[PDB]
Amino acid sequence: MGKLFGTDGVRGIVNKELTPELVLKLSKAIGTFFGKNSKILVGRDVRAGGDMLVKIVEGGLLSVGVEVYDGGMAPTPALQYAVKTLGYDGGVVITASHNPAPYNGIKVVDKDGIEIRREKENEIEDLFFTERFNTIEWSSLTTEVKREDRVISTYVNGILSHVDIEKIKKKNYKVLIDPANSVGALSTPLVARALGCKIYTINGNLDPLFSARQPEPTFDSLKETAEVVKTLKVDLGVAHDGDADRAIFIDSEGRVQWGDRSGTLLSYWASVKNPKAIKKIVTAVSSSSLVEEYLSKYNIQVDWTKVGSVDIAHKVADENALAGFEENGGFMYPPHQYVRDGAMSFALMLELLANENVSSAELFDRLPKYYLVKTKVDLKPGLMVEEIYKKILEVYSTSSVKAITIDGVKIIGKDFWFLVRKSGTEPIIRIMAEAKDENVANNLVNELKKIVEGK
Repeated sequence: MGKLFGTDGVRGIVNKELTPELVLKLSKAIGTFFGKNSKILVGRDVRAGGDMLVKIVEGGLLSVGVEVYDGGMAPTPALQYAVKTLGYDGGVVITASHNPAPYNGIKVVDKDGIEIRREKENEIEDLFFTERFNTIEWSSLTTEVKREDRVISTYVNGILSHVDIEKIKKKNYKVLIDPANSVGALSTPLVARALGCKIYTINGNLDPLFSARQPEPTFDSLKETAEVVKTLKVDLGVAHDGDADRAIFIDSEGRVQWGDRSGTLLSYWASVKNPKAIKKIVTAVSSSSLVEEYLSKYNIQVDWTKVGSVDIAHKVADENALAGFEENGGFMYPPHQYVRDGAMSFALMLELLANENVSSAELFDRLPKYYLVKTKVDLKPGLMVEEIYKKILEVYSTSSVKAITIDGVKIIGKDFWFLVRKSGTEPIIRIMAEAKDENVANNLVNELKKIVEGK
């Protein structure tokens, strides 16, 4: 996805592109990177190459003198939380995030609990290619991998430590949880149980085949669970992705809400819990401007940024922000941790919902309503994306609106906004735009499509 590393680690179809041989090499590199005698926690989500890959990684880390720990299956926020507060020097999670079932990959989390910074991906990448590995002598190759049984338990308690457990327990909520046949079923339901809810889970059994739906929660994949949400009259529903670092909700009406709608509501509650903290949150240009509208009437500035969760986690930390979030679910609550944490989100939601004494459906309605229209258009050869940018910019900019070119080109105007961004995976430019008036949005997309087409 680069030389190795993509947007969220190294990944590929298991036993084909992501082969045991590659992971074995990537492991000597990661191990050499952390150093001899470093304590590294290894965990995994539910995916297809699960066991095979954990054995390869462990074998790889021993060859380079790492003191290896096995944390079994768990949400990534959970594994990360473990390395963050349990003393580890870092960790490596076997996961392909949201990718379809045949994928799997390697995420590497640094000393702080967040995935390694990019400059570090390069160090590992260099080590991998130059093969400079701290391979150790036979006589010091005498260690067994140890077991780590505190990750889930430590995680849940950590999460529970930030919400009024009794207040919520009192509301005795009726919730539905869609862990997508994965690792999220080992913890979100546990947090629900502590907040005393009646719990219904769809796809709560572990199945690396993801038969019921794609692991990535989208209006399309949630289509059917949104149904059962309604048919079961639940007060709130929550869906996760493969390693549960994401959380998109479904209210009492049985309608799914997008990551930035709930990120905004959650970004709000975070200020209520910390008047002392710098009213200010971070979010990617992929997020609806609706966030500014709503957080504005609370003095919470929204710091726009590039697309990418790892980066956000760092920016939130680096600027001691209130919180951070992506439009795709995944919200960062600093007091807990800087990374996206689905269960953490589900818990905060039940709090916010509990203290407002309003239904999920109503709660969400308190937000600005915008209509989204998106599209993909191929990048014609002999046409540079920098030229498209230059154009739409000098045609849509105006002292009326405001432009953000930290990643592609985002334009924000009264009751409408858009983002034209170059894909890094496909030779395509994504065009998304929404407005309080569905027609000015559709129209917007059309105009943009033209310009992107080099007219």
